[PDB]
Amino acid sequence: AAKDVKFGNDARVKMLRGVNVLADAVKVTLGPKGRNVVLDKSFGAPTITKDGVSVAREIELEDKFENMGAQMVKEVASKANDAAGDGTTTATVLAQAIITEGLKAVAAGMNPMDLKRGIDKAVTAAVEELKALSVPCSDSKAIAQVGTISANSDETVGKLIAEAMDKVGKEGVITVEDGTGLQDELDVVEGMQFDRGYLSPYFINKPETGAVELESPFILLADKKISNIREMLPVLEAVAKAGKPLLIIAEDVEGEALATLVVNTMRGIVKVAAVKAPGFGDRRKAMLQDIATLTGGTVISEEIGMELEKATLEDLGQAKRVVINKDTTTIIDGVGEEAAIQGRVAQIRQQIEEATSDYDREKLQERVAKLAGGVAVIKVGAATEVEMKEKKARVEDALHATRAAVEEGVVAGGGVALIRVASKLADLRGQNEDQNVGIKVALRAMEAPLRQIVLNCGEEPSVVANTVKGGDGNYGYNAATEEYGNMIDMGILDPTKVTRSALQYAASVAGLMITTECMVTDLP
Amino acid sequence: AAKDVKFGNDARVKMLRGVNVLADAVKVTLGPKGRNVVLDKSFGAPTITKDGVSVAREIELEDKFENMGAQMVKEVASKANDAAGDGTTTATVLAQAIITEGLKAVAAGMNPMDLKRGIDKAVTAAVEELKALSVPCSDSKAIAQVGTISANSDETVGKLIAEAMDKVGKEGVITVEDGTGLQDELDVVEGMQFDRGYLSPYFINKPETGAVELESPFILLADKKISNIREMLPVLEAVAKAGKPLLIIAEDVEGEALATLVVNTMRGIVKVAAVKAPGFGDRRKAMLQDIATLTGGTVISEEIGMELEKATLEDLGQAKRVVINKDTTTIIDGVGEEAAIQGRVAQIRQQIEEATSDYDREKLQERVAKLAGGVAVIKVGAATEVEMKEKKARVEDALHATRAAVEEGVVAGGGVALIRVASKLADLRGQNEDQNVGIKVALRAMEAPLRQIVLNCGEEPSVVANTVKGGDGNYGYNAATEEYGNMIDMGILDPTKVTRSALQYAASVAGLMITTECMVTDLP
Amino acid sequence: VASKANDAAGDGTTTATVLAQAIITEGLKAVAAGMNPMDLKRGIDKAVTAAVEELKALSVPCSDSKAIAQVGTIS
Ligand SMILES: [Mg+2]
Repeated sequence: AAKDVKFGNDARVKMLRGVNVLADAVKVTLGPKGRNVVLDKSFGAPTITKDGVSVAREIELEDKFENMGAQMVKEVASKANDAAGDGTTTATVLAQAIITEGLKAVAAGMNPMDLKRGIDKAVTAAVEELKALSVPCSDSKAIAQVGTISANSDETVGKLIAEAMDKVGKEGVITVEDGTGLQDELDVVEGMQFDRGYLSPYFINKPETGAVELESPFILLADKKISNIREMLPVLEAVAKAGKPLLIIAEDVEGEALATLVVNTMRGIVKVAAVKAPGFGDRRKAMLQDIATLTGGTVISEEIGMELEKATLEDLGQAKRVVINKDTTTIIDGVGEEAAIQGRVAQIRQQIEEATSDYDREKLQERVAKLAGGVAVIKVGAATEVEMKEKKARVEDALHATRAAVEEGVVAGGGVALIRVASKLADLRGQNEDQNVGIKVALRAMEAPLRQIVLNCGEEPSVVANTVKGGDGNYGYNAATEEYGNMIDMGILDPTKVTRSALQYAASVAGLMITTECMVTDLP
Repeated sequence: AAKDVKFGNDARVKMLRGVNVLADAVKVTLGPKGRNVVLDKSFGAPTITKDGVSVAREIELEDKFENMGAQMVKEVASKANDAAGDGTTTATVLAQAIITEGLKAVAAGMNPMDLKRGIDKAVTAAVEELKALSVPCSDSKAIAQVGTISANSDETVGKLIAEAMDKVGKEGVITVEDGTGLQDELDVVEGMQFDRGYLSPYFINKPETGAVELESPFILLADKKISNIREMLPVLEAVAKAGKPLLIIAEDVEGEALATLVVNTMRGIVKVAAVKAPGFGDRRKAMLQDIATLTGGTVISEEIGMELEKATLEDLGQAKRVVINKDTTTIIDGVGEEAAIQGRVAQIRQQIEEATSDYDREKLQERVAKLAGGVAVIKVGAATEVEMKEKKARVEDALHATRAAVEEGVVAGGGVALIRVASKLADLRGQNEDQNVGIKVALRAMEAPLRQIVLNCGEEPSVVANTVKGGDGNYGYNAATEEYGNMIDMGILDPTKVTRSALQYAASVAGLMITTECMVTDLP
Repeated sequence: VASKANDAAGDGTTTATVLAQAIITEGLKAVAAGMNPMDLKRGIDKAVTAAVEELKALSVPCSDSKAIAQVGTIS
């Protein structure tokens, strides 16, 4: 495939327009008072939305190059969200702010390598400044606090989170299920979560979480790499007959059998999903065994002479729910009995005594943890189906901002934190006057979100900006009610993780771009 | 297929552009401080990379001719790497440097044949000069030295290499496996390596090494040419049932059966690979027998009346790993027992007594060597999967540079070594004043890499160049820390093989080009 | 610049041009940095009024036939 190669300036101009269209389509929705974007949808009526994550998802441009530009910002802003639970839009809005101004500089004939330096200093400095502005959130009170604000003034959501953390810890795995009454419920239950993701996006059955949700599934616990669907066909037949879904947790599932199970849930003949097993090498076989004990399944280890051709249902583990992500598997309520699960903890307990190294220690206690520690399920209750799966939605939003708040604290939510940290480090210098420009581009990028919220509301940016700058700490403008005040007091706050991630991620791609000299792609 | 034929000048101009596009995309990534190239990728988000080998790989132009240009420089720069472990990009960067200048000469009306003569002298001269600048790397200290530098200041990698060479010799076959603990391990084990490569690139299962890696495979040791897949079908059925991969080491595998096994691992029905047997004629049958003894396999020689239709598993040899390249097969930990393996060495031992010729001698001791000498496996340990398969990667990088340093020593890494040898032979003359231009073009080419690193860093080339030239030995400029010093002491070195290969290979293709008169290709 | 340079000393017109391309290049780059051009100008002039004094200080009279030949020659 013959490529099209663009250089230096051309490449960057293309890149820049690419980035603007993403940003101009996505930024108009930022405030509590955003504007609508209309997103056409093949059959039927268009979609009107104010949700930048949805607008972004749709953005792909004709011009390759221009497109690469937009895809690159999308990429990085989505990781912001990946690591924080929010900021996707903010990240984009900021990414445009640096990229615009940094990229004009380079084009004016200033030094790229310095501009990046400058930006990266300004970011470094403001991330610190944020740590300073940041107020911790640690106690049950504070937890329910950020929870309730994050779930929109609903004090019951704040409570349920507070309560869950209170039961399985600020680590403990907490999930949400659809509720069965009008009552909320909180139950702790045998289960576990481990850091491995689906092996193919096509497993997803609920595209709004971009996640796979299997109900009452059997669990295959194979200790080997699964290559051929041949080995499978006795087990997938027993499973199809029990009319239940199935989770494969094997060393891996490769090409053939993978693309097979993929097209097997595409037409919906048997709903299935597979994920790699937790950990590697020596501590894998132990860890797989743990999930066995948890779900009362039999581990099929080729190192004792058992094929998957010799496996009936009786071998498969079983849990009342499982939910997989891009990068997480979480098994909820495992049927494996407490006679066993406790016995195993008693085994592992002892292995800690016969530990002679520290790395051999933590690794055994992360195992005792996952297993005896459990999974806390919140059932969201409500009056109507609509309410319910709306409330269920905000409960996951809050849980997200809270997990986040715990880790790094909260700050002024209206853009305000960024506006603030910027007016503090308005002496900053570098050595090159090129590095200064870099610092200033970065600094003035930091007002972008506030300026944007204001704008979207149809008030004046410059004026609200200038008055937010004039104050201190968490004084800000609350665009929803048009009052100035203490943004935190007035219930407008961002987790510290999320404002920072946003900024870091925006700065990363901007630097990347200010230092791109060449762009390869296919022929129109 | 009607062709498009271009002559002398046209030809060369097309070639020139062709090579520039390759070089200008590729060269911006050269320093420790390179710039990014964005490489679009069909579905999903683009790839940002600083890695010249990746950028090169993608370069293909629309204008055939122009494309031919770029393809020729890629060809040759990749062989540099083939023979040294590095320089792919440098070779390209120097390639452009000569081609540009020499090609201007021809066009100005000077004599091609002389310009090539000149360049080739300048190279010849500097290759020598390089041998002089070269500091040997021979003792265990020096080995760990270049290893640690080459694995990025990690003293433990230096050690492990130093230790392997120390057990199986600076020749001895040394491989790397994924580690199973947090601990690195070094084991010597019955095994062997021989100079034959995969019979089809489609066997590759790990495209980043461009290599085939089979786990616990059975080994077919056939002494004949395998043409028909008919002869195979009993053995491939026994193998498919034991759910293990299979290595064919026969005289050859041809057309039919080859394109068969190829499309048989394409859809992943049975993972298989085949490679020609080591050596030819009389000493082949002996050498094949050695691998039999090593893996406890049975050799299927048609000269005793045994078909592949009469071969069950019990005939196939077996080893714990095998890894094949473009041009190497290496068999790790063969199950063939020490009762046999030692016995075979005692047999071959005696054959050396009944040697009456010298060529009949070395050929028997290369056989005693491969067999009793064994294969040294490094297992790379680490904390997390990511770390591990990153550490594993650097261990193979260093192993490469070290093997290379051993053979020809190390020199100033920064571009420096070339900058130096060039300022030494700045009297050089030829006979034509044409050849003089040849020598100059060549010499001034030699600054290219240093100038480029500096330039990528966003410092001034001319100035760092001039000050490196003003020094001696390995004094140079370390672009990463902007300090002049002794490039080797400061840990910025290139194996001698690699700087030389880069130069020679760039000079070859430049000559080739400066002496091309015609260019044939298909119609647009 | 080149033309005035010339009506003034019949020489140095290229220098002149070279200097302007140079003030301009750099000066625009600074306008792109978001400096106020009106001030960029004032500083440029101050710089120059200063440089002219400096020159009159380095200047030594040329009045022997030898130096005269040297300016001729160089010109
Ligand atoms: Mg003059």
